Amino acid sequence: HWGYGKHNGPEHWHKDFPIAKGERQSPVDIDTHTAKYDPSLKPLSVSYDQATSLRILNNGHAFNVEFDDSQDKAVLKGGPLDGTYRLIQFHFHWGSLDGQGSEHTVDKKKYAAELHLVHWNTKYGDFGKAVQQPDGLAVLGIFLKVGSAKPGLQKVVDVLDSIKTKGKSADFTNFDPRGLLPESLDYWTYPGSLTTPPLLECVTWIVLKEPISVSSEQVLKFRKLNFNGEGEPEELMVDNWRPAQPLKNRQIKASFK
Ligand SMILES: NS(=O)(=O)/N=C1\NCc2ccccc2N1
Ligand SMILES: [Zn+2]
Repeated sequence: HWGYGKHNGPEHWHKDFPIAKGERQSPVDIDTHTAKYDPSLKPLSVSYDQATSLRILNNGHAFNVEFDDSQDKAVLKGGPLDGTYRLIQFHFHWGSLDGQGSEHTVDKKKYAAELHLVHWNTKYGDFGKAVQQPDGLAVLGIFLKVGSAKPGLQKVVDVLDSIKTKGKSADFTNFDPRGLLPESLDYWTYPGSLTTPPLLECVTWIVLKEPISVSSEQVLKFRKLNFNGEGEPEELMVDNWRPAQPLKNRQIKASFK
């Protein structure tokens, strides 16, 4: 089954998921000089004050923090988006070393990690129907660099010891995702895909320009997670990122001049 190793990683995914070679795959390199400021982009609106987190799960590929999405609690609106997109989960991608780990790159620069806040378009009723639509999803991507600790991340770091292996979960109520955001909401946007199988081309990507800083100790704890299940040989959960894919017939737009 798919993963990030030499025998099941990104270069192999196309055999089971032919869309891997499609026309709007993600991630991409963001060439900052070619991206064009779009004065038509409406203001972006991140409304996370009523977010209701539920649980944290090691799914064998990353860890997901899951939210109650049965009502408009935590939503993303504005920017390139029409209507309202509900937060369903967030997760990260990260490296074995601080010099890699992000999926998107900025003028070919790799960050140490990348946070994905995944949202679905409420016009389609449920996530499963949304991922059959070209405008079904919006993912807010945030780069992580190593420097000072991010206080709003520490509650995540401290629960990781309880979900070390694939299939383990833990209660994760009362987590506030506002604590994961940088100061600025300046962003780049483009149409793309999920970056893990099934690689569905449903996503409006919104990638923030400003990274958050996390401490070396915080990212080191990500790297102590395991891809394997309990009782199986230990394989550290590191380098769970897909590299940049061809931009093809797309333009990246900037919200800022
Ligand atoms: N890295 S990503 O683009 O968020 N990929 C994702 N997100 C959420 C999801 C849900 C179900 C199946 C696959 C995926 N893949
Ligand atoms: Zn992701």
